[PDB]
Amino acid sequence: KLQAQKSDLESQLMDTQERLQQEEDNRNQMFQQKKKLEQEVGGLKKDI
Amino acid sequence: KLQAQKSDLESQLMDTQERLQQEEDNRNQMFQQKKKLEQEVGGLKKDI
Repeated sequence: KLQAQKSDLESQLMDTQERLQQEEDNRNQMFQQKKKLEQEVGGLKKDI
Repeated sequence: KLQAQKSDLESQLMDTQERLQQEEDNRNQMFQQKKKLEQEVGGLKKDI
């Protein structure tokens, strides 16, 4: 049973590390969408 | 050798858990960074 409490781990660890590989897009989808922003509003404040 | 190897897996039960909460809460200020600036995107482009 001590290995039974071991074996049910790495099941959800594959879920959470994929979930950890899930959030890196929302990490990265912001970073492009801010580099599309502060580069254009810095261009836009230059236009004003 | 079980419990020394086991405790490293429960560290990843905590590390992959909290680093998931590291991102989406960092996403919250990231999503706050967008819509409160995108309102200022329209108003300055309204001025042009």
